[PDB]
Amino acid sequence: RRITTTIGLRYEDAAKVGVIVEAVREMLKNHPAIDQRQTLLVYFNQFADSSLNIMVYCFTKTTVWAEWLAAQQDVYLKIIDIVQSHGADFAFPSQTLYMD
Amino acid sequence: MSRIIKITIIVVLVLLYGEHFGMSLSGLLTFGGIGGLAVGMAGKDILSNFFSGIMLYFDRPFSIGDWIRSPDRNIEGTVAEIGWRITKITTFDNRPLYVPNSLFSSISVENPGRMTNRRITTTIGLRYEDAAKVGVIVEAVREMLKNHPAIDQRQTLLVYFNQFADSSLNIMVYCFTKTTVWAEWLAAQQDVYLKIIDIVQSHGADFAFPSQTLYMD
Repeated sequence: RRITTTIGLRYEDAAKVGVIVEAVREMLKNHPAIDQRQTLLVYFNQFADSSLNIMVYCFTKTTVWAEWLAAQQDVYLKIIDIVQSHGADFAFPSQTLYMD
Repeated sequence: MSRIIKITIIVVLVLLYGEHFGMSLSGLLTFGGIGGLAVGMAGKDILSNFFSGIMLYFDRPFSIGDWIRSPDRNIEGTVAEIGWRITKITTFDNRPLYVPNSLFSSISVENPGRMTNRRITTTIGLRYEDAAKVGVIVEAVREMLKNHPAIDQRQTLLVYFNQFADSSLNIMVYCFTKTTVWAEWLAAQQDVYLKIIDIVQSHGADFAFPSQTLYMD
């Protein structure tokens, strides 16, 4: 079963992307539920409208629905902790407003 | 199934030997013609799949292990098996997909597994107030792309300001890498993007968010 997601950081977090990517990759290489013989990619690869996007792309050992969902939830929570511990944050849709 | 074969063989034998104890040639011709017309129109797709399987056996654009694609249908994945009726392809979420062979006789097939380079394309959107810097920024970016060891200098390399967007001035970036490996290409792209961010921010410009002008009552 495949786990794919996108981490959208703020444009003001551009100085942390590198280390954050490394951290996430390291976590995915130590998680017991992740199949280490399959594709495992964590890279900054997109300039979005409001965020810098980091792709996460991995596989789980199990094929059961509930176990895969639980592993995905655990990975997502760990990703949130990693992002917030480095001083970055997730980006909302953003706009620049010019007033009369 | 045995009964079906029984009835089919009885019909075929009656049609073939229907003269020694048989009857009207017009009637037998009409009966057999109706039956054969129905059978031929009904069995067209299976026979088409097998004919395309023979064609693939003799002239095949791909091989086992090739990543293939199509702009007409969804057949993306890596070829795992080529059969006489269907082709088995492993998708990128590790699922088997069974493509009927006749599709390969009517759609365009792309073979990314035989690519020579990986392409890096992106757009740098600067603020409209940065219009006085675009020029130098473009030059800077181009210079970096001509000194990066991961970039193929014998391929297309374009960096130009080419679009008035709604909220930004757009600069196209279009180049190729030497490697065709997935992870190495992604790492090179990440390095190039970080260098682009540094170049843009060191010249006093910035990336543009979607912008609006608001008039209040």
